[PDB]
Amino acid sequence: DGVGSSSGNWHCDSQWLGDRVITTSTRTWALPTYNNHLYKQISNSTSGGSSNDNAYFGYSTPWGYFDFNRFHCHFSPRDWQRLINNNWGFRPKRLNFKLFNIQVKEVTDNNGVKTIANNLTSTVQVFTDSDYQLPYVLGSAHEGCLPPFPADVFMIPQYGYLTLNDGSQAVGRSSFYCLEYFPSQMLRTGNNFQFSYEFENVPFHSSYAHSQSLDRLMNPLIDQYLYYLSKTINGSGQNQQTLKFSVAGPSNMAVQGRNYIPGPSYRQQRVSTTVTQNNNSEFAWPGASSWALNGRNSLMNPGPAMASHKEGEDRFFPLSGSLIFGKQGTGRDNVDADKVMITNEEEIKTTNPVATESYGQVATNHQSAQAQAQTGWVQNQGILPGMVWQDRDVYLQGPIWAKIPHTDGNFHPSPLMGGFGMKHPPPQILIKNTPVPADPPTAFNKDKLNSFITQYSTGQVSVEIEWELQKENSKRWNPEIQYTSNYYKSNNVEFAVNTEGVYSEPRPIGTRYLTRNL
Amino acid sequence: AHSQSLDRLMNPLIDQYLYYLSKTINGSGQNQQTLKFSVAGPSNMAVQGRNYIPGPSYRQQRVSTTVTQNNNSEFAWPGASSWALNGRNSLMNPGPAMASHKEGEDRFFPLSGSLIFGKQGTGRDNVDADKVMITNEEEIKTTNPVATESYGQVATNHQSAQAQAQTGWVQNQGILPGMVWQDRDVYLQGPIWAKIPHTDGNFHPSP
Amino acid sequence: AHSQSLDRLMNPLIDQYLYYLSKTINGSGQNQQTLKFSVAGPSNMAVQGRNYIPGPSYRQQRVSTTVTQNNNSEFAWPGASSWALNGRNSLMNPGPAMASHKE
Amino acid sequence: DGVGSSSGNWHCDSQWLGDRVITTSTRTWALPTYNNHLYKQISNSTSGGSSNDNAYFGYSTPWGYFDFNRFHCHFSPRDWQRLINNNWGFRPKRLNFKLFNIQVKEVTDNNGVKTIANNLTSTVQVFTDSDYQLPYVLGSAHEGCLPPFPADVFMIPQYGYLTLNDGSQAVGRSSFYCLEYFPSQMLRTGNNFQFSYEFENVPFHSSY
Amino acid sequence: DGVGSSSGNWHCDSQWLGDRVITTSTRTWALPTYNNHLYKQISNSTSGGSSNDNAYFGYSTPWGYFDFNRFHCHFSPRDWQRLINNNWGFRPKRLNFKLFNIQVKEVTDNNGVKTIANNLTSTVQVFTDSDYQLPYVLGSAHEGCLPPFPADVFMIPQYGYLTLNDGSQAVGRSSFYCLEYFPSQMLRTGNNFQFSYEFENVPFHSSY
Repeated sequence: DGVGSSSGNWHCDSQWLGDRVITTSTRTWALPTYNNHLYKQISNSTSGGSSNDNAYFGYSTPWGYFDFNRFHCHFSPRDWQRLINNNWGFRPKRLNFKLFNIQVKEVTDNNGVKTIANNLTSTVQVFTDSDYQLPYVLGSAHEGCLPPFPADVFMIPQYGYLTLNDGSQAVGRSSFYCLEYFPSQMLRTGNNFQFSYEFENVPFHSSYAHSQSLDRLMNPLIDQYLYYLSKTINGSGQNQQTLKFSVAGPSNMAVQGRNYIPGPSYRQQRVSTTVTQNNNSEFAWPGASSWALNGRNSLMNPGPAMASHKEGEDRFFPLSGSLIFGKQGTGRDNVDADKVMITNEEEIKTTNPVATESYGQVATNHQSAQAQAQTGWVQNQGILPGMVWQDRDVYLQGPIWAKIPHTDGNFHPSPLMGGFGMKHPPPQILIKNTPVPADPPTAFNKDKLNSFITQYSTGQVSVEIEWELQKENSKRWNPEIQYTSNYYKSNNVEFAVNTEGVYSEPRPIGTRYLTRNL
Repeated sequence: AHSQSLDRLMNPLIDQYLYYLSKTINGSGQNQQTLKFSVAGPSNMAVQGRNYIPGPSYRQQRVSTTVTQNNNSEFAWPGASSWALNGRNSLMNPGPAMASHKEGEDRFFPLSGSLIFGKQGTGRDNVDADKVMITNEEEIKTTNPVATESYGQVATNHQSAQAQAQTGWVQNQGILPGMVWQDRDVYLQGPIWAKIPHTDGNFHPSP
Repeated sequence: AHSQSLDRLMNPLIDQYLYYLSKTINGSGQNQQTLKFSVAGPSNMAVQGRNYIPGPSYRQQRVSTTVTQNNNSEFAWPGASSWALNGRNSLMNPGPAMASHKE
Repeated sequence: DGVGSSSGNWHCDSQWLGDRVITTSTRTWALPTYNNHLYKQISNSTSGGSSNDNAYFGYSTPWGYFDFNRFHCHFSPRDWQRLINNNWGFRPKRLNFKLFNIQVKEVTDNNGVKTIANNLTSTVQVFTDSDYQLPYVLGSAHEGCLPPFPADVFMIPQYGYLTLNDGSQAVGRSSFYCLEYFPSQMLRTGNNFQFSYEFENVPFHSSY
Repeated sequence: DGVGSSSGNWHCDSQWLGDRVITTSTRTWALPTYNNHLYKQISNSTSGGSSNDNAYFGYSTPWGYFDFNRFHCHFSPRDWQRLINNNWGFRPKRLNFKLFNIQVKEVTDNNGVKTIANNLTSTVQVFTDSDYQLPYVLGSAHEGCLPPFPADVFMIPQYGYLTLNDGSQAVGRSSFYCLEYFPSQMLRTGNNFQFSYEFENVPFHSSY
């Protein structure tokens, strides 16, 4: 309530209860003044003329949103280990966002060297997007989330949305949202801000790799009465055409009545990490699989949850069907293969089909006396009755939520990049420094002022997401697979800082390590 | 068994206002290309606005109980329809509920898309056709598609002034919005229940 | 009518950590086959991780109101898209909700 | 109540009810010191000799008035669309003027480059003209109203009235109002000011 | 509770009772920012290659621990004389740690000569290690304890632990503790921190 006190206590503990884990977090933000307090618009021609596919018309507001979407914002790697090695699933229940210890510094470059003088009276304003009236930018896997290692300082991102476009031009129904319009709360040097949100009833996330291949769901000792056609040419004669049935049994496990069939598929190109086997010709974009909307092709990235590779072929991976995180200290453009982290989806090869394999043959013509039966592969297969499948994994570096588009008809709105799909995700938290004009002229001027005091702000942030957590009771006898840290000498402990002090996450941690039978 | 074929859900006395494209070449001239619409009605019941469409499909080979018509070459396994999981092909047996045969063709049946029970005192391996019981699914030919017939054509290219419109058949068709279908029959010799696999996402888990 | 194209649901200022395969032939050599990833970002909006994908489809013939561009040959019934039930073809009319034309 | 707190929350929402629309607004002002704190008089000869028609005798007080007369101060264009497309008429009923988060900076040009150092103790004073004793300058379509787009900063106008004149000279009944005379309220770095006004029973404006 | 007040009174008396001696103490600390707020690791090769015996792998956290382990922190030599000349033994029962009058200065070397300008809004954070989850570095006879003569100013030490090692390399079970993880309490210019601890039933120390 005053400039000589703190508005909150740094809180960063991670409690554990019988079936709920509360994971508080806190980082030190530093928000500059974006776009010099102007609502510029951005188009592809403005940012350099590009192809029709990479066309976008949108505005770049001066506000910055607080991003705490990625998992590693909340879960320290040990806590993530405790959550993946011991639980069949988890889901978030509520959060408690706090923002305190606001400092508003003023940077003056009037002298030769800038001096960061404090500014007690200046105000920085925040507001939740409680009704989701603005476009949603979280959940689209945008960098700038809360940094993983608490002892570092992160810069607040910048909030710029996109609307309808026609090339570089805007259709007249391209609504332009103004952020000053929303009722914002102004915060001084000693104020603080807090809102409590309750998560929607999102279903439990799967955290178990199935230990029973779907096409092996049956016991191998008793043969079902469902016969099956076995022979059609009972020999080699010119006119030998009979119909010999036979009982389907464990001797021939493949062809036999199965209640359920594997999930949907969308064929993806086969690209191998061993650079020798890949085709010499360039096939990054031209060979990939894309869906066309409004006449502009856009890459799948990553499509419905599928299996990265069949058993025993680790070197492969779908071209654009797997999340590919970047290692610490990795460049932006044209980074070699070894400096980028590829996530394989071999945990759900049991149920879902193989991402780089045709779903299966379907007979086209008629097995007539004059035309041989013909089978054409199914490259893509929409969902069918009786079809079961498992959604994509979430990784410690992966996202949590994503706002389901507010459309009439959607099917299984689990976001494709992995996570939880909610109609009302946790709202955005937009923050901007209230502009303070420097020295207006002593004569009137019917014009908006264009000389502001160069300033920024800094403080803390706190997020307390409480996760529901479903314990496991399985009668697996042999030791179930669990995630562990290799006990081999190395120059650096994994998930810990090196000599320079940069926090490096060496590998992505999927949350499918336990087992649960079909 | 539904007593009203899905593509005949409409009364045959009143024609709906939904027009439909009827003629494109209004004659035989080299450069005669017009667009003549016409009202869809009971005179032409086929092409007319329909709210709902028949259920999913997975094309199955056409094998006939009359042993003469079947192809001489062996096609039991190589010609059948299978789904690949973990790199090992496995026969469908019997796939989503479909219609064993169109009206009037009882001798046919999908190769591996119908429960085939065994009669009393039937051997295990290489049993002739007459000693094994085949279940036909002609009870749901109204709603579900025909198991041994392509779901339907879909236009691929553009009906341009230089390229003729082309239609390629749909061998397999995942479910679409507005699609209705009927599940498989249960028989006195058939099963009752089946444990739904404990996976995150399944659709209509009727075994 | 939705004012946000589904393939443009993301903000154009921050690039997601989801990489994507970018180059396979890193030049023009006979035996040059590498795997160069790159970060997906607003510079290349198309190929990038998207949670949701557009709805179902059933390809329909392209017929133009300008009578000149349409094919000379008759294609009203023979070229249309129909679903077969009980062995009798019947026209779609109008099929699942789709977009009549691109922008 | 202190220099380490805010005197108000930025409020700019525009609610809608069954038959009343409440249109709050907010902008960031920046008021300099006019006329070096002197009550100069202005005449046409002072501002360059002109014709008889363009003759005026008046004083240019150092005070600045808050102008929120133009419509676009309150109604965002979408809100104006909702009000013209759906209503036969409208009339204002009451307002609630607030003024908060006062900062009083001090600009010193003693150095070569001016440095805007903060000034905690300085006071800026406001007062409503509740009895309309001063000449009325709003409502004559003068620029300087609240700017339309909220995210910009506007400069407070300057208050200078006009009285009776004869050419460039003043008839002896040309009353000279002094603004120090009115009971003003002084505001420090952490104070705030607020007055609630009720509109007269003005008839409905035609919107058809 | 404000920047214009003190958060505690300098207390340094040493009372004496029938059979309990209470020895309060107080010194003026001065804590810099260590390792530029980074969690570097340190190995013998990093600090110059040495023999196998002098091998160590550990991290040098930016936190500083308060050390009051040595006796002369508490007992003035006269008090120590009164305690050794008259008592067969002693043992500690409880302590009451206080930390007040926090000042957070900002050193700027932008000019040629550094100027130590005060910084009212900055925060310095403390927390007790109540559950002993971190490695224990006190009690190993490390310098930097509270200085003996009260009228001097001591610099807070730096907290860096050691874990398992193999030469200069770390076995995979070499847990790396991060100090941001513990629930810390943030203190402004006018706040203060205090925790009361009770000593275990340690047996009487021989003094004979």
